[PDB]
Amino acid sequence: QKTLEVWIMPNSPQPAEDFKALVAPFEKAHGVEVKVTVLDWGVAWTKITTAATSGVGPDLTQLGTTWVGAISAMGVLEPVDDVLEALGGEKAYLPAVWRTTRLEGARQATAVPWFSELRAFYYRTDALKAAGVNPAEMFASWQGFEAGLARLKASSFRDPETKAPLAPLCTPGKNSWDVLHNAAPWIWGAGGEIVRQAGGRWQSALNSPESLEGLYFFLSLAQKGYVPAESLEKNTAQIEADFQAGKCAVFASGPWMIQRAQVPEAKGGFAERTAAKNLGVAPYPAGPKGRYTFFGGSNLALFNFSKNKPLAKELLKYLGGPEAQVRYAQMTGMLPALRSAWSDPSFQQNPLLRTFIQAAQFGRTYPSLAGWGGVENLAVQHLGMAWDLVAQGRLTREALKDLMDKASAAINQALR
Amino acid sequence: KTLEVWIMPNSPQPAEDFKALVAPFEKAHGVEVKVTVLDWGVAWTKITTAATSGVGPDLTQLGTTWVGAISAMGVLEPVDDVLEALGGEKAYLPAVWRTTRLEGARQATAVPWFSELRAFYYRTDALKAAGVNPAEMFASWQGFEAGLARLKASSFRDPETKAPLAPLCTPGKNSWDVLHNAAPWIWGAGGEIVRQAGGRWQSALNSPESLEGLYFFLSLAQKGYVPAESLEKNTAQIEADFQAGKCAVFASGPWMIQRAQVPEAKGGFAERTAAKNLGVAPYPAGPKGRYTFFGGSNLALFNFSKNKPLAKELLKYLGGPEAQVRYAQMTGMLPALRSAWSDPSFQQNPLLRTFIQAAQFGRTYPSLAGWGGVENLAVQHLGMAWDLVAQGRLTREALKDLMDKASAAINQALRHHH
Ligand SMILES: OC[C@H]1O[C@@H](O[C@@H]2[C@@H](O)[C@H](O)[C@@H](CO)O[C@H]2O)[C@H](O)[C@@H](O)[C@@H]1O
Ligand SMILES: OC[C@H]1O[C@@H](O[C@@H]2[C@@H](O)[C@H](O)[C@@H](CO)O[C@H]2O)[C@H](O)[C@@H](O)[C@@H]1O
Ligand SMILES: [Cl-]
Ligand SMILES: [Cl-]
Ligand SMILES: [Cl-]
Ligand SMILES: [Cl-]
Repeated sequence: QKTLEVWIMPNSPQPAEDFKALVAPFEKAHGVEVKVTVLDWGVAWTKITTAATSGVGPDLTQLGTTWVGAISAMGVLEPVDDVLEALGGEKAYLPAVWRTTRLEGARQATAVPWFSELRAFYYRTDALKAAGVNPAEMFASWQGFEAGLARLKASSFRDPETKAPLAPLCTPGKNSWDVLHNAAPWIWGAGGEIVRQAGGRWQSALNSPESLEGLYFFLSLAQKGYVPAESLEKNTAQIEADFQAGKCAVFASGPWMIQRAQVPEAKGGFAERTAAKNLGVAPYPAGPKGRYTFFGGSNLALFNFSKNKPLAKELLKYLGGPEAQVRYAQMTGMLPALRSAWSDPSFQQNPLLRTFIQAAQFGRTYPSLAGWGGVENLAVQHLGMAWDLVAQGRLTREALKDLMDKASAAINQALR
Repeated sequence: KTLEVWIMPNSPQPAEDFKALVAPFEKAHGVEVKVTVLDWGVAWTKITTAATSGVGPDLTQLGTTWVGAISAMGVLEPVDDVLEALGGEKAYLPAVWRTTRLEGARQATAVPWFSELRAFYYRTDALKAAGVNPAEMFASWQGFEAGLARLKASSFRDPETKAPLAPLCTPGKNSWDVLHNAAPWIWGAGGEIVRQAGGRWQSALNSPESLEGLYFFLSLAQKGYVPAESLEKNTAQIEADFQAGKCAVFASGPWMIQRAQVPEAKGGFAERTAAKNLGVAPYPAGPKGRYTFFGGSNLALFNFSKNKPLAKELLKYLGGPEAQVRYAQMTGMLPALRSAWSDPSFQQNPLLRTFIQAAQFGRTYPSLAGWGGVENLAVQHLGMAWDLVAQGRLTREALKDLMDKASAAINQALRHHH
């Protein structure tokens, strides 16, 4: 009785049940049972690295694209060049999705692209209308973005449900990997980066002039009262919930919210809510050095201590392939990792998703480095402490620089 | 034909386990109970939005500390009939009974479902390698400090990680437990979260005794017993770090005993060294008393439900002996119904006996109208108090200043909504 075990993060409103629906046609063809376990994003790094060093865990795990090099360099993943060749090799993926299949500079791929995800701004159509904000100008530039938040702060608009005003902007300040992913575009927009390569060695560029200019611009949005104090102690899920509840006019997120907007509360969505009926999407605004957003998603890896590798490689080919690529993106509201799958009507004929599709031009990835998991832990801890400077009214350019100096020294040790 | 219930993640497979629990009720009455799972972090947001919007489930799980707050919004159906039918006041601990209502309210608006109290998990291997007598470490603040100090100085390394253990991990950010973990130290020094200054309830977090207890707790991080990284983490992540063998001691509820029995593939940690080297001990006595957090979750019926008689049948079922025993087995929680603690499955589990025989020290928050806003503000402000230690800025006067601001904020929340 052939059995496979898969670890996933919560990609859909009913994560286990949807994934069971996705693999149902593969279970039927092979007479295999695919058992699924769901790990919260917060604990996923801990549980996946523990499986890696202990030698016990699933056949397959979901991996964030930014983690693939890091888990690969622990030497615990199976080569999957065979699976990727069978899915159509380098040509079948965006160059950026292809780079997340391997540790940077490795002979062999160690992960199969599963779904893509990039970031854009959800806004309340009713709130921006009542505030006199033209979205096309609010989302064009840093100048316009600040100008829209300031109109939204001063607006008399109140939510038809809460009978309370809306925070112009909510973003997470603690615990989530997004504390890093929400800062990345502001950093890139000012011409900076998280890391840079000098003499073949990567190092922190979080304390570079350009990185500090973008981070400072982002944090100073909270300084001016556009992000409420309470938001800076919250994690991604809580900010999502506050947008859904109609407490926030604007927030950065992935294409999945479009799907949740169509599905009732009882099935893990917010179709009942005022926000679901007053939903707009806009790209990140251009910085001084132009337009960028975070491009990520999740791949699938096979642990090299798996006992079911030929069968697990069949599951990878199936999950990586057109039918399952379309189906899971429909269930999750993600984009397919397989580029050919973007032409399916559920993505092309989806108006809010169109913004996410167009935003792929300006999408940017972290290099796929060995220490990258420790970089995200240190960046999240130290960016958390940078939001604290605003909550304490201690935000200065020199206090940010000091903070990022400490982060950079730590990130330089982690990168080796 | 159908009922909708919102639950939090009470068991390793929340939806699937709850469906197995109600299967006998679905079959007896020819109805479908649809279940939705809300994370603890978002539960207050989603439940208050359903309340003020007037659309939502028939039944929702509520934390015991939320029942007054949701009740005061006027959206919950009276359930005196269901509680009478389950035995009346006599069938429940008087502390569980106080969580069925807003403080001083005519009617019950919630049905006790399951109880939860906090004790210390410890690594038996780690305290043995450190020369720590657990009965001494967990008896008093002095012994607690002296055990953490032997744990810091111990050369013991985890068989899996081959790295030391942090003597203590406690969550510093964005979970309700930032409050529930601080409360016993506050209580132990003779302080409290709130006090009534003649009718009007108010923050007592800035009282001399509350500041003494909180300072004792915070100063454990100051001395290096809590690693700085732990102070930016939430409950889920500290749980995960204990399971992964990174912490010698952590405060939590009885559910971890159950997770220690269940393999990784089903949402537990039975394969981990921590599961095989697991000890339990109550909170230590402070100068003024021995206390721990007593909470749990009740079930409420929204008054805008269209299926009230049927949903009252589900409450009688879930509140009654059969279901009370079964769901406590599935979750590793304790039954809310007093009579269910007797069941031999509960007096046969050594670690669970330590939680059970600790209940005498369980204490509850008063069941107040604005208690939801109090938890948000206490978590935010106590978060910022952990920050003072991580940034090396914790002094008597910096804590006082900080808790003065916490108290002002909490006083606004206790009189009106956020
Ligand atoms: O840094 C880890 C990975 O983060 C993923 O983004 C998820 C986001 O999709 C999700 O909504 C929140 C909820 O907490 O977790 C974030 O971490 C990215 O897709 C990956 O590229 C990245 O590797
Ligand atoms: O503060 C609101 C409610 O919190 C519940 O405790 C849960 C705990 O049981 C769970 O393991 C963690 C996961 O983060 O969240 C805590 O908040 C209490 O049991 C309730 O009494 C309380 O009302
Ligand atoms: Cl590129
Ligand atoms: Cl970068
Ligand atoms: Cl489940
Ligand atoms: Cl109290």
